[PDB]
Amino acid sequence: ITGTSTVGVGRGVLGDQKNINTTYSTYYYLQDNTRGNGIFTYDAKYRTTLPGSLWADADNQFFASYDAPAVDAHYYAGVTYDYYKNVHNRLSYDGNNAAIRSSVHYSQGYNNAFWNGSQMVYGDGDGQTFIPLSGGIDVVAHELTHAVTDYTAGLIYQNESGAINEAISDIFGTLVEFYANKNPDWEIGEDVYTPGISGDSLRSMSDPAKYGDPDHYSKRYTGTQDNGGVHINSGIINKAAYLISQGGTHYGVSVVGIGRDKLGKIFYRALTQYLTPTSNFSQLRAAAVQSATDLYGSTSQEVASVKQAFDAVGVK
Ligand SMILES: N[C@@H](CCCC[NH3+])C(=O)O
Ligand SMILES: [Ca+2]
Ligand SMILES: [Ca+2]
Ligand SMILES: [Ca+2]
Ligand SMILES: [Ca+2]
Ligand SMILES: [Zn+2]
Repeated sequence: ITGTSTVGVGRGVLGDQKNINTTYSTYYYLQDNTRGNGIFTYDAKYRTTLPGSLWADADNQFFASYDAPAVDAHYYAGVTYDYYKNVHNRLSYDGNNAAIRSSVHYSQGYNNAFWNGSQMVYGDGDGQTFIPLSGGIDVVAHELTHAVTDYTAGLIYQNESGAINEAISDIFGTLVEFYANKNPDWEIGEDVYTPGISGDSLRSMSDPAKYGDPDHYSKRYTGTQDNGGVHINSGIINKAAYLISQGGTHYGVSVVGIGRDKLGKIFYRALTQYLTPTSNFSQLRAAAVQSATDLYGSTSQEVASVKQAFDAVGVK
């Protein structure tokens, strides 16, 4: 809508207060004009039609329980936009300031979130497996990172290319979580998964095997479930990324950590300059090595650590 840019206040899924950029035209809409072509948040109203209605509020205060998923989808889309712009000089997911659209209250009891090729979509969860999924900054950033991938490497969502696609979303989801710097970790979805169980998550990057996922290429899944294991085999790449950043010894192979900022630079460059729709794990290794070489030099610690990490997870 056309209107006056303003600032509302609300509470997110976890009960935390935050300011949100809104637009006033009769109602206060969840439309943030301060970032690119805008960030727009919609109410799917428990239906599956998308996007639904641009979120309208009478008083610019978003403290109702029903408001909470919208507040977080809107706010965390803004944080993710800021990460890509400030850290990587990327303007929105297409690099041309495309409008970011999100819908909340998708379906009833829907235990997932996704990028549908055009926008973000968040279920409310069933209250036992998940609470509303936009409460997880890593979840929001994971899904928006699929949009970045769509416009860059375009990794096909099946088998090894698909597992790279997934790992890229977990990596940048996590780096956005660290950027915002509120309870950051190397776990995925911990803020919204299983409200009745403390200390668990959907996936772990530091120890993928904790949730049944492979941490070495020898343990890769080659069945047909989950588009050939895209959320399973992502563990192999997540583990490599974790090792590059944090270091460690894994199956007896030692990796010197280079930190999360350099991890982000290396993987962003690989994603945007070297990866292609059909890239496999071996080709990801080559892309990461080339990226680290460009940024830091062939004799650098950074290049050595990329090689060690991929060696540690059995990817040559
Ligand atoms: N995003 C993961 C799991 C999230 C919710 C599981 N019910 C997947 O789609 O496989
Ligand atoms: Ca209100
Ligand atoms: Ca966290
Ligand atoms: Ca996390
Ligand atoms: Ca939990
Ligand atoms: Zn994903």
